[PDB]
Amino acid sequence: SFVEMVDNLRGKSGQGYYVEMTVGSPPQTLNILVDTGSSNFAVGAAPHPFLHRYYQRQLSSTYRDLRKGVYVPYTQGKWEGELGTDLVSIPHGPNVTVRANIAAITESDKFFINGSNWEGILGLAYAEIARPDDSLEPFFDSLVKQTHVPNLFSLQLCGASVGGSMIIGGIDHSLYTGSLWYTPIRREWYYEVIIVRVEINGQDLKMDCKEYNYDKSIVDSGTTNLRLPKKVFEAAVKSIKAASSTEKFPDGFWLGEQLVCWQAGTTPWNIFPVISLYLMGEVTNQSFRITILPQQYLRPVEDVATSQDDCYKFAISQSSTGTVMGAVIMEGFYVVFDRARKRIGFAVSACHVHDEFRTAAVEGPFVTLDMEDCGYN
Ligand SMILES: CC(C)c1cccc(CNC[C@@H](O)[C@@H]2C[C@H](C)CCCCCCCCC(=O)N(C)[C@@H](C)C(=O)N2)c1
Repeated sequence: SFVEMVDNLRGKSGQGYYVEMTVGSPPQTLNILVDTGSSNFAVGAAPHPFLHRYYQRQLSSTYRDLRKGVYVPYTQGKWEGELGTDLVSIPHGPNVTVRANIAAITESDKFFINGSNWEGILGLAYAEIARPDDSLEPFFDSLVKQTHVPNLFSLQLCGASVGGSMIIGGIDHSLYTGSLWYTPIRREWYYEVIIVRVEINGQDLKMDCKEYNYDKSIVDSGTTNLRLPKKVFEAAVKSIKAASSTEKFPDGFWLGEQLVCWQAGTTPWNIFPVISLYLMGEVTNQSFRITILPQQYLRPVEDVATSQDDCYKFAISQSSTGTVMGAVIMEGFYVVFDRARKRIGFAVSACHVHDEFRTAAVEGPFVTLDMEDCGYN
């Protein structure tokens, strides 16, 4: 009965995707950000300027203090709080309740977003990257251990304000078209994968494939942009600039600072290239590719002034901690986090991104020799 979970996600562009949950007894309702790039389940538990509400431990008869502190420093943003446990349920999810670890956030810095509508975060990655250490069992692990929910979930993140689905315990076939293509989870900490080739408008970037995964490549719904290692970022930007060199953009645009606008409905999509990321496949010397359209990496932003022009931000940025296939990359694709079989699947989503003469795609099989050499050690 996955139909009950279809459309259970909501969000605002650049502010993540959240799902409704309840914690404690009696049930306290909170919207929680869905993040495959971390492994801690945490909720605001003290007043904060941007919080419409928060978790009140004193009002929960099932709350249990773990008498231990915790803090989590993300690439951007961080919080600290107190560990404990409580009963948790997902209204638009499995019909079960489970006792899970919960970090009550007491202090935070550039974490919560003004008027986002979510008050917590659900880290869906593995125990290896949980704070304070891997002995703090992540929410999904508790769920699978305490119930009969199968060990996998899928995410259908949709663009344009935004919505989507998190299917807990399986794959819902009505949410995608064509075939699902799988890439191995390299190691169970982040959802780490290996990129074996990159092309822009069909042109090979021709880099040592190790550069694509320096120092790792991950699938992260908690990160907005496609983030690339310095060397790859430079090559990609250089290529994208050349392709769109018939227009002029502030240098701040390419740094993800300044935004660019065009007369409503005149965005020159054709001048921006498609980006193909090839991922390691399931059989020997076999890979497959996912093609990204500019409608994905040119994130639409609300016109700070007069909403008369379509404005966008460059959603590709430089990284010093490996490639990050963030939300703009996942949008338009149905992504299966098959923990049980240590693989991540991709297929064209039912809510795929449109373009007049081009289309996002997941295509295979491709032959690719020596893919093992693409992983960084
Ligand atoms: C938690 C540990 C394991 C960790 C340390 C370092 C990197 C990572 C990789 N995943 C990062 C991810 O978990 C982390 C999650 C966010 C703070 C959650 C709150 C904001 C969500 C909506 C705005 C997103 C803007 C954005 O792209 N951010 C805010 C990137 C930059 C980022 O950081 N995201 C994990």
